[PDB]
Amino acid sequence: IVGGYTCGANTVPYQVSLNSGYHFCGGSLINSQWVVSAAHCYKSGIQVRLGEDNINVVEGNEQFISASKSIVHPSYNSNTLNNDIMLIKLKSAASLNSRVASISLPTSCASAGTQCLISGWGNTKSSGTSYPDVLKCLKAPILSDSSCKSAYPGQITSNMFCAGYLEGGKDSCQGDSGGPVVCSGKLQGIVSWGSGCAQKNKPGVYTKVCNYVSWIKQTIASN
Ligand SMILES: Cc1cc(Br)c([O-])c(-c2nc3cc(C(N)=[NH2+])ccc3[nH]2)c1
Ligand SMILES: [Ca+2]
Repeated sequence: IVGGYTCGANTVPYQVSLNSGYHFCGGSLINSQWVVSAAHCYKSGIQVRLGEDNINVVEGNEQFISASKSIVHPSYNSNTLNNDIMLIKLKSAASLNSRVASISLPTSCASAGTQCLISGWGNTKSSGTSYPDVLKCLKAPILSDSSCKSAYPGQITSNMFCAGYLEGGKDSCQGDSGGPVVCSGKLQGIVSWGSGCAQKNKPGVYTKVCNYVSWIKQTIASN
């Protein structure tokens, strides 16, 4: 997260860190046994770390559970990143409480101007890699579709939305992929891509979760 602030330990209880011997992506806990992340974060050998704040120190509240299966959306296209969503079932249910809790899925899509909270342990530099030890937060508004399409002509599908600042300086970045974009207490986006990080006129692009709610519910139901 570039231009963000330290969230404060366990202030984002649904945030998860996907770990394969190092933190590589974020994710959101939607129920005690399932996490939603981005399909481009897929890999085998994933350990889900819940209740985390400092990813390099065990401080208490952490729960490490291995993933039982990861279901990448069947229509995920790695060249366009259309349908960039993935579900991970945990080997055992997490214990929920106030430090580890699920986030609700939306009932409607959000409109441009809605302010959201994006969080993650991704890069905090737009020029260079500086990964933090504690969770960073950023408040960003969803942008209108014309500003999003004028920024990435021909690369935005109806399953994506832009959120951020066209003046640059504040944005999500590598390491934040798979993480949550929460607006009014609902998970509305998943950190997906962008050109560079916090660059002028190049906002972050997020998976539009309201378009996948029936899919998420049907898939969790049949698995
Ligand atoms: C080289 C590389 C590899 C991976 Br894997 C990424 O997810 C990314 C990446 N760039 C990103 C840029 C943004 C942004 N909001 N500007 C968000 C996620 C990103 N993820 C970059
Ligand atoms: Ca820790």
